[PDB]
Amino acid sequence: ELPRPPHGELQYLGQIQHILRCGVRKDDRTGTGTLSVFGMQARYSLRDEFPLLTTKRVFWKGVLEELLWFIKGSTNAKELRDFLDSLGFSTREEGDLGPVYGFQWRHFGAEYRDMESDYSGQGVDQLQRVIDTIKTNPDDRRIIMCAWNPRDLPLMALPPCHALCQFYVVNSELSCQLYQRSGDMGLGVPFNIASYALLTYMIAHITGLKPGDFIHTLGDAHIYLNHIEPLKIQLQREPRPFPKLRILRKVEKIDDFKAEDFQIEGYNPHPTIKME
Amino acid sequence: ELPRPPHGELQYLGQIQHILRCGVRKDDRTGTGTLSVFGMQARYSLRDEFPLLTTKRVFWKGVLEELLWFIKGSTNAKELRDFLDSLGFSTREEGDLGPVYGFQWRHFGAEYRDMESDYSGQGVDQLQRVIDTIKTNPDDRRIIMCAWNPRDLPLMALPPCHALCQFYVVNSELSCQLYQRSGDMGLGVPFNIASYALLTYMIAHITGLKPGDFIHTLGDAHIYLNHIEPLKIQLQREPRPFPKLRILRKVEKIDDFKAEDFQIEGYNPHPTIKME
Repeated sequence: ELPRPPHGELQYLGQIQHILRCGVRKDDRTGTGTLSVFGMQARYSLRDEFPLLTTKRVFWKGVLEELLWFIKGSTNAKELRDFLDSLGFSTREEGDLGPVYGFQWRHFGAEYRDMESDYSGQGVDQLQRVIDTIKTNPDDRRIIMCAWNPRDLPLMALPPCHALCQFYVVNSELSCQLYQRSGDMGLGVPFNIASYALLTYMIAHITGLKPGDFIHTLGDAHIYLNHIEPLKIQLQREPRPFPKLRILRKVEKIDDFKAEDFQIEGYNPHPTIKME
Repeated sequence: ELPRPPHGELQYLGQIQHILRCGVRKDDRTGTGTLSVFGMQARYSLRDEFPLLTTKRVFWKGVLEELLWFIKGSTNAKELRDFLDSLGFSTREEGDLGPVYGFQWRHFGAEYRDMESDYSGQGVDQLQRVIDTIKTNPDDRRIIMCAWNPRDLPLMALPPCHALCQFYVVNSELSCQLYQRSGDMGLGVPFNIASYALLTYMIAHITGLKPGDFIHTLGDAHIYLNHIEPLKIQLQREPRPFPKLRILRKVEKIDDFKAEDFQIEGYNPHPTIKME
């Protein structure tokens, strides 16, 4: 879902508990019920640990592979659902998603042609722009990259982003705040926490900084009715110490990171939970 | 600065105290020193009270008059500082600010001509769009309006916003979350709290909802070195009960609110503090 001292995981569990006791019933787009709270934040340190949640096994290899696909700016689904309605027959066969996802991170606003076209120098590269500013002005308060839900792009002019990520630099540490307009607490939030924390380590590595904190803010923080019973069970589990993330080579540019450059260590989560 | 149970004010004072003890030295744009913390949030109820801070007298009449000017979409400064460098001689005489401030709330992206031109139907009206969506789909998670620092608009393509405001509706209550990329804790934050809370009441009134909560999130939350001594003094003051805000007529449209439609009641703040 990345476009579409007390243990830090206690924040997450406390937020689950708060939505369960205090959330109000509210329908999503499809008319499916949620318990919802408006406005929440949590901070997770990245210093010498990596916030892969331990109360359930998080799909780390999937976090990593989806982020690397976003970074590459891909619109080929094969390299890796109402917006599909706006695609032609021929093109959604072959896996062409149109100008969506990492296309906005790397080529925001470029005239789209096809998923095998050459978009070098076309549109705003938000990602490289973030990295260049970290290097030219670390005090900058504008070090911001947004992601859109693909469904929204042709829906209106100036469509609101889904997520905005702000970076912040001080004492040679890089920190990241991700504000998401809505957050599926059971499924999306853990995956997103790992995803933006991983991006934070990648760019700290290339800019020669140290990871600092990851802050997650959310608008409509919600639990799907279906997820209530498994989440109640996850709450009674005790967090284990966060693992470490180790980058195994010196890497010079963002586009040069490969999935096997990363190693997670000392990850001992509780068993997987399947959320509908 | 709107484009450019325990008392809720305790949040604010606690945030001041945290920056004082835990903030790190960081320079702003001009090379002026701050104490800074990355990532902060506070919630203020709007139910039957209005969060005009009481530990110092807040300039309420100024909050009100600036918001009404933004709402009108004005670029005439007379109707009410590095970006001034990009203005011609003739035009910054007569008070023409160019396509800046409420121009983005009411005519985002319209080709600018002059501050007395007629922009009806030109560009995206973010404000009316927020109100129309509250009325057509209250569950919408996309009820978002952004504001830009005028300095940033011609600085780059796709310039990051300064503030994003998200609205949220449930049980016929309207709530608002304002995320600002940087927040001047001494001067801007109190004024902004009152400003977005006032906007929240105005739109709740026109959409027939009730005000709910106002949530303030900030990126780089900072105290100017100069403000440290007066803020230390403000901290030792005890908050008085928040006042009420009373709207004195039934008003049908956003553009129809006049400054004398509002009355603040039972406001008994501590004395004014002048922050440099």
